[PDB]
Order: sequence, then structure tokens, then C-alpha cells
Amino acid sequence: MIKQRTLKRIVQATGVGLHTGKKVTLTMRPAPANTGVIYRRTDLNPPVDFPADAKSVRDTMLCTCLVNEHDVRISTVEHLNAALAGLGIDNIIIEVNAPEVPIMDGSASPFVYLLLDAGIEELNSAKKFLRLKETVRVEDGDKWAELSPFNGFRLDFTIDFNHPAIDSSTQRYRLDFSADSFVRQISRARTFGFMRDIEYLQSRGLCLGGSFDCAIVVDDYRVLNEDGLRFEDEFVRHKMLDAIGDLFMCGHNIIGAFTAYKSGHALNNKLLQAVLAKQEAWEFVTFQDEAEMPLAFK
Ligand SMILES: C[C@@H](O)[C@H](NC(=O)c1ccc(C#Cc2ccc(CN3CCOCC3)cc2)cc1)C(=O)NO
Ligand SMILES: [Zn+2]
Repeated sequence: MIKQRTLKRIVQATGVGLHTGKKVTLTMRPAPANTGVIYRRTDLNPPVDFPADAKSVRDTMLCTCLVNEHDVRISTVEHLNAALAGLGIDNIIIEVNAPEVPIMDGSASPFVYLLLDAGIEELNSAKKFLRLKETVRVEDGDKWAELSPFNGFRLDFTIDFNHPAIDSSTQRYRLDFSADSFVRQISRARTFGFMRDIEYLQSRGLCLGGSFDCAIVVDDYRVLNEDGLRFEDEFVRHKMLDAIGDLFMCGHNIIGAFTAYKSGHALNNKLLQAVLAKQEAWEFVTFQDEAEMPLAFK
């Protein structure tokens, strides 16, 4: 039986939210089989829970933000979600005492590290995977995103920035997803902002926690960060990280192929919901033979 995974230990990190700029403590706790991924605002009385569900994602392109009927929020969950997806975590309580997940270094790597420190516990219940049986595609203008059948998890992401700082040959990345390949190739890729966009968002009271320590900053002509990039193609890798985290809002690892061009948080969420809404396009599956399981998590 391929088993559900949670943490062995409670772990904690403190940081600041990228957009709120608020100091926040993140606490991640083990949880029982069939619990799922739950996010909690613990600064409110009573505390407020959110599930990992595509429908709890706020209507915005800025980030992936959880919101409830009362407009209580947990902003910027995409990078932490990518780490959870990457290590195949099924059950976990994620607590924050402020309206945003800390940005840390802008990548998913700090979350990978914390999850590894917390240890992985395999539980006595079958891990369910969401397996694609048909192809589903969504579009927004020139943007598009697709999920199709594939025995594993393949991602193919293309960006098209027409920016002097981002060479044309570095704008596509393809990945056969495993915990190993995610951690090694994707997890360290940092978020980025263009100055034009940063100014726009700053003007609107956003990016309050933005800094060179948490983001690649690109001006009109070049990356401004002194020591450059972690990868020559760090930008497209980060867009892939975002997609991994966004798709994980359903709380299951997917078996299929994700292919996308300029897809951001809104379109990734649109795709997820479009898949879920077409019953014929997917199914939940479980496995018994470890030696042939489609996805490898360590
Ligand atoms: C695009 C996707 O990658 C997405 N990211 C974002 O949209 C996103 C990222 C970062 C930021 C930022 C920032 C920022 C950095 C540094 C400074 C301080 N400097 C002072 C001197 O002048 C230069 C500025 C102020 C602000 C804004 C927006 C994401 O990854 N979503 O998941
Ligand atoms: Zn991101």
C-alpha cells in the first residue's frame, strides 16, 4: 500500500509576509490520516480554518490567497504549497498568526527544509492521487494551461517576457516530477518582480515586505540583485514552482502532464476547477506495488 504522509514533529519558523509586510510565525503540525491540508489563522478568536480546496482561492492574479465568506484571508500560500506537493504531504495543519505566509527567501526551499526537519510519517491509510483521464485546457487571452493523461507528473512551462534581462533561450523548462527532481531543480527558484509592476503594487499598498533578500528584482534593463541568479533559467523554474503549488490547492498529488504558457495563479486555479468540474476527465486512484508507483517521494 502506498501510504498517506504527515509530519513526525511540530516545526516553527518566523518571517514576514511579502505583501502585508507583517511579522508572522508559521507553525506546521502533524495530523491524522484523511485529515487533508488545513490552514489556520490562530491570531483570531475563534481561530479560522481553511481547507486546501480550489474554491477557497481568492479572485486575484497577485498570489494564491485563501479567503472565506467573511473575507478573512491567508495570503501567498503557493510556495509553501509547492513544498508540500513536492514531498507528497497529505495531512498537515499549517498555522499562521497573521494574514500571510512568510515569504522567507522567496522560494520553496526554506519550507522543504522545515518539512524535512519535522520528519515524514507514513500513516496506515492509502494515499489517493488525482489521475487525469482526459485533456482539459483553459485560456485567458494569450495565456493557456492544460492537464492531460500521463503515467507520472510531467510539467512543461513556457514564459515570454520580451525583457532584456531574460534571455530568449531560458524561457522554457520541462520536468519529470519526483521529490528528488523537485527539491534539486525547482525548490530553490525565487519569486521575481519587475520594477514597473513593483511600483504599481507599492502604489496600491502592496509589496510591503518586498526586499532583495526575498525576491529577484528586475528593472527596465537588468536584474538588480548583486549576486545574480541561482539558475540561468530561474524565472521559468519559479513559474513552474507556482504551478505546482497552485495545483496542490486540491490537496492531492496529480498523475498527468501539465503544459502551460504564461499561466499565473488565476489561470492555474481556473484549470484546476475546470478539471474537477468534468467528472469524466479524472479519477482518484491508489497503489500497492511500491516498485512501480508513478510518483516517487523518497
Ligand atoms: C511574478 C511572480 O513570480 C509572483 N511574484 C510577484 O508577483 C511579486 C514578487 C516580488 C515582488 C517584490 C518586491 C520588492 C523587492 C525589493 C524592494 C526594495 N527595493 C528597493 C530599491 O529599489 C528596488 C526595490 C521592494 C519590493 C512583487 C511582486 C509570485 O511568485 N507569485 O507566487
Ligand atoms: Zn511564486
